[PDB]
Amino acid sequence: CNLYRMEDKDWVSKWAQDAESLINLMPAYQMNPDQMGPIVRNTADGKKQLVHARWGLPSPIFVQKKAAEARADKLKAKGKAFDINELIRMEPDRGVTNVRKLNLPHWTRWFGVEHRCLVPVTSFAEPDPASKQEGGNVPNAWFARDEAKSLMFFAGIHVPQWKSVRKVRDGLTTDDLYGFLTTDPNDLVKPIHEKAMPVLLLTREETEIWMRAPWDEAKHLARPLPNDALIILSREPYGSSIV
Repeated sequence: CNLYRMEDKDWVSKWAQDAESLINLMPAYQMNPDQMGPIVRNTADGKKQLVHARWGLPSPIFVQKKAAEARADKLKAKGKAFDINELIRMEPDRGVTNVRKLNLPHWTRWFGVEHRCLVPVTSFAEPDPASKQEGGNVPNAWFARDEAKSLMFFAGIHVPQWKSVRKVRDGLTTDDLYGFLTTDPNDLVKPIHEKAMPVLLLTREETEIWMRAPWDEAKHLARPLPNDALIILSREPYGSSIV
């Protein structure tokens, strides 16, 4: 998914009490690509930290170079000298919100325990084009554990202090990045969104496995939730926000 919400006001105490908190946790969150969202990440020090990170992992090195080359072509044809290396270096990187191919070379370097993180979520959205009207944008279907929107966790992967050009106007920056795994949609999600659904952790034992177990073990919790795990809490229009 590329849109979700986090509305649990009291969770830190029971889910991340042993985590080093150093941020001002907002009461509610409506996350969109490249925005700052709350996450509990592991540290190379073997510790945990509750911080804010930019939603969007680094793009594959070839996906980026392809953009730099395409730019170089409209520069050469335009009659302008350029540096292929400097182009790639400055090439904007929107970020990758979801990691679907676990065997993709690009992702293999960030599967160690030090790059694991828990992404708190109370409800997430999925495009619902089967409900869009003629003169209107694609609406969404919101999914949750229950009507009370019980807290859940996305299986996250973070990359601390990554230097790149997130937004052309801001230039080169060093940001903490994060993202989470996606998988095949189950019988509840597929009818609405056939592309995929997010990997969700419902219990503590599951969160511990993800935050402590070696990849060869943790990668296995990357599977769709049972068919009755979730609920369709609502169908809201494009743009609907809780904040």
